Amino acid sequence: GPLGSPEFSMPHSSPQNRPNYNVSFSSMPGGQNERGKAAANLEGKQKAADFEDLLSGQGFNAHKDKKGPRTIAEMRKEEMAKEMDPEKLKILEWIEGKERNIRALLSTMHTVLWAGETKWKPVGMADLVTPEQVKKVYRKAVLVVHPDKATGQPYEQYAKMIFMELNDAWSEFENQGQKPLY
Repeated sequence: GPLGSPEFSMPHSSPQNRPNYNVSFSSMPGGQNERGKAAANLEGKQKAADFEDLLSGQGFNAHKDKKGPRTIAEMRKEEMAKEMDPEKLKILEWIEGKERNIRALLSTMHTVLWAGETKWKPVGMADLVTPEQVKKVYRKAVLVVHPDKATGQPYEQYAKMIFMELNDAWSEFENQGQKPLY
């Protein structure tokens, strides 16, 4: 100091304002702008703290979500609890069986469809030894759950469950399927 030239001259005081995060790179300010014609905004999201106390010991057993993995599946975790109908429960057992073997998921999906679909022709486990057999049927398997046939229909929740799963392992089938699978 007596001759040098320290950077921070002040001893320990420099109230900062409110530095922003960054420029408008890729983030909206708050909700979409063009909401509707009625630009008369006024209401506001209040404290919806009236929907979280339900996780207060879902059971007298012992389980608490805390430090753990972080997959995008932790979100859909609600869709599964959106309707634990005793018919959908069968699906939860089907996916946990092998959500990494698309060849079987589309060849075993018939054991978990809704009562009514009679056009599905079960795939003989022997008729999936090549990708042309899978990719060719993966197209029809998707037709079985095309939204139009699952619009507001009693099994409308089933489509979203099997529609995404079929497309979930398919992403892995490209990496896991393009390899000796037999």
